[PDB]
Amino acid sequence: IVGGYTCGANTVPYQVSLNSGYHFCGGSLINSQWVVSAAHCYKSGIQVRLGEDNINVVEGNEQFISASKSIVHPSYNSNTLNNDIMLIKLKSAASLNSRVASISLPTSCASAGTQCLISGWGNTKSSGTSYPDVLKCLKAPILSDSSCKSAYPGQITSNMFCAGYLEGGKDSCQGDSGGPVVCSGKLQGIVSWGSGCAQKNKPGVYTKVCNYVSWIKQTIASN
Ligand SMILES: NC(=[NH2+])c1cc2c(I)cccc2s1
Ligand SMILES: [Ca+2]
Repeated sequence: IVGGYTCGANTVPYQVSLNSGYHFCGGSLINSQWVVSAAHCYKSGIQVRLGEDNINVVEGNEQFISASKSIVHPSYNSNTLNNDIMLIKLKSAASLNSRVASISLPTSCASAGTQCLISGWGNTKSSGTSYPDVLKCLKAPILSDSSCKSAYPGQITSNMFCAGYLEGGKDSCQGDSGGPVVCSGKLQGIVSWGSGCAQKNKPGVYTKVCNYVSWIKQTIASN
């Protein structure tokens, strides 16, 4: 996250870190046994870490659970990143408490202008590499599809939306992939892609979760 701030330990209780020997993507806990993240974060051998704040230090509120299975969306296209969402089932059901909570799925899509909260342990420099050990947060509004489409002509589908600042400066970045974009208490997006980080006229692009709620609900009830 570039131009964001330290969240504070366990203030984003639904945030997850996917680890395959190191942190590689973020994710969201939607219920005791399931996590949603980005399909481009797909890896075999994932361990989900809940109640994290500093990922290099065991502070006492963590739960490390291995995934029993991963389901990438049936129509995910790794070339355009269209339908960049994946569900991960845990081997054991997590113990929810004040530091580990699930986020709710949306009932409808959000409007351009709605302010959202984006969080993750990704890179914090636009030009450079600086990886934080504590969670970073960023408040950013959803942008209109027109400004999203003009920034990225022929690359935006109806399953993607942009959020951020066209002037640059604040944005999600690599290492944040799979993480949550929560607006009004609902998980509305997943960190998917962008052209560099915090660049001017290059906002972040997020998976539009409101379009996958039936697929998520149907898939988790059958697995
Ligand atoms: N501009 C952005 N918000 C992003 C940039 C990236 C990059 I570069 C890699 C992976 C994910 C993301 S999100
Ligand atoms: Ca830790």
